[PDB]
Amino acid sequence: FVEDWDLVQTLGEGAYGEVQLAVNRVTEEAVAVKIVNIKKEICILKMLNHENVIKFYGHRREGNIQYLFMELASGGSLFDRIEPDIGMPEPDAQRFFHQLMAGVVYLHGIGITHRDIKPHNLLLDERDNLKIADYSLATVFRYNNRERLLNKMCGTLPYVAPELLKRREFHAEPVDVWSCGIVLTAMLAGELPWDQPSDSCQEYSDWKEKKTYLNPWKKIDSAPLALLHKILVENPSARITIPDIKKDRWYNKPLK
Ligand SMILES: Cn1c(NCc2ccccc2F)c(C#N)c2c(N)ncnc21
Repeated sequence: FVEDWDLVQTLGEGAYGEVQLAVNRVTEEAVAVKIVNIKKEICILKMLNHENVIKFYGHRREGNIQYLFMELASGGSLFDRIEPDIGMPEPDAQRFFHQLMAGVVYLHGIGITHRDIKPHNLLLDERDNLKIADYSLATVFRYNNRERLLNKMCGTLPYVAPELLKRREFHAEPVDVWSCGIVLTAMLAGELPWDQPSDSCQEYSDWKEKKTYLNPWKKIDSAPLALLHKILVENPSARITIPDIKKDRWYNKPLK
């Protein structure tokens, strides 16, 4: 197989391309290889250098098929650690949310929006450290210290922020904060609050009308629910920013 590496087993079968575990036969060094505006993805990946972000190793073409060498995460995905209808222990949820925020802070710091944060894209290494993966929807929202608004609609409807359904153009960062809130709900409740944040979705209307006696909100302790109250605000300008999330009571609660 490709140069020094053997493509042993498949780990992803998506609409982009597939992801294989590449064990080098020499050193035994094991990595992840993805097989295939992919020029766009590559140079975003070369930018990435943070412990809560999938490290890029390098690219290789073979006529028709491109090969992306990235840090392996042998722990699978966060999705796999969420029990349906239950979620996970609140302390594990807090640790993952800490690592997730660190990751999103980094990306935003280098002027990058991921645009498709959800548990399927949050992989774990062997010591259960979270890594933000899949920069195939990722784009630059800040360059030479000037922000550009987004207008491409993308991501996954249950994770997606309301402004993306309604506004012609919108700020990148509140969109990623929003989806982080949906991920936090899923970790604490083991279900997603709504199919879409649209005025035509009952469960979303129920949330705007603060009916937290309904699921999934009633499975969630008052401390994190208060943070979810600040994160899932429909007006992107009133929605909490990451610096202010970092000051939240539950974010700063000791748990084991
Ligand atoms: C299982 N697995 C991946 N799945 C691909 C994938 C799944 C979902 C969304 C996007 C996407 F690309 C990886 C990747 N990237 C991956 C990895 N880097 N290290 C270990 N295991 C991995």
